[PDB]
Amino acid sequence: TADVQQKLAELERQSGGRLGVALINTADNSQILYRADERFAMCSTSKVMAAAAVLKKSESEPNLLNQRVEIKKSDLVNYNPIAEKHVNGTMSLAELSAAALQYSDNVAMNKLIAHVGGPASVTAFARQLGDETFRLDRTEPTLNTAIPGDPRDTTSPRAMAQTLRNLTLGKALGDSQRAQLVTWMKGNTTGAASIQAGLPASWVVGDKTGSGGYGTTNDIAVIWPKDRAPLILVTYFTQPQPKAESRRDVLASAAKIVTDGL
Ligand SMILES: [Cl-]
Repeated sequence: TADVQQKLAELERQSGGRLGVALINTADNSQILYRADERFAMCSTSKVMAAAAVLKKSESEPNLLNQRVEIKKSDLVNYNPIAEKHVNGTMSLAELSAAALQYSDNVAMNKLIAHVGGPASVTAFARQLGDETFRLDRTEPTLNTAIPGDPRDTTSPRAMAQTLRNLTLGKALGDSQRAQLVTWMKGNTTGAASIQAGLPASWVVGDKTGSGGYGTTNDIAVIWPKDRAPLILVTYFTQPQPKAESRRDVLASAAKIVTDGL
């Protein structure tokens, strides 16, 4: 509706930043879009693509998720909540995937990136899926700079919604792999203040947040409303000031606006 568009515009104005929304409603194959073709820095929302690349690789290397990866002091970056516990030991690729997806661990992301061949390989995987918008240019932590006008490490809300739909509800991944992705995302610990905060308590959510420079605050989610077909929602947000603070509440408000009435 022009109603929903007006509400999103007013939220954006009040926030002072730039808001991007894409909702796919699988009940009726409809969408709600707001700046959905503009680019936004993905920040840690890109961890979904990296984990999915490893899951895809595992379809042809069935013991891949059990492969051990050394964690060293030299691997530590800016945010290592899980990896810091494993320094001087190994983690499996499954553990790294879970740590990336559920704790936003940046070492874990770097190991997933490295495993599959680097940012250009993650990007090539996206292309193979039919996502011609996504670009992963850098590793952690530099992929979070989120400078306005910089296309590095960006995607659009429309592209990311379509890709997340494919990964979680479609056929990008084999059934075992898809189920594993969904279970990981449903176990996320970082998203309660973001999309989830704008949805009824009873709804089931798998999500991946991101945050970075310029107050960039993101979330991408698969949502199972009570007795309804699932939704896919991307809410990307970024601000004019380099040191702007996080605005998870804007994501919650956008989620509430676009799901009101469902
Ligand atoms: Cl509620």
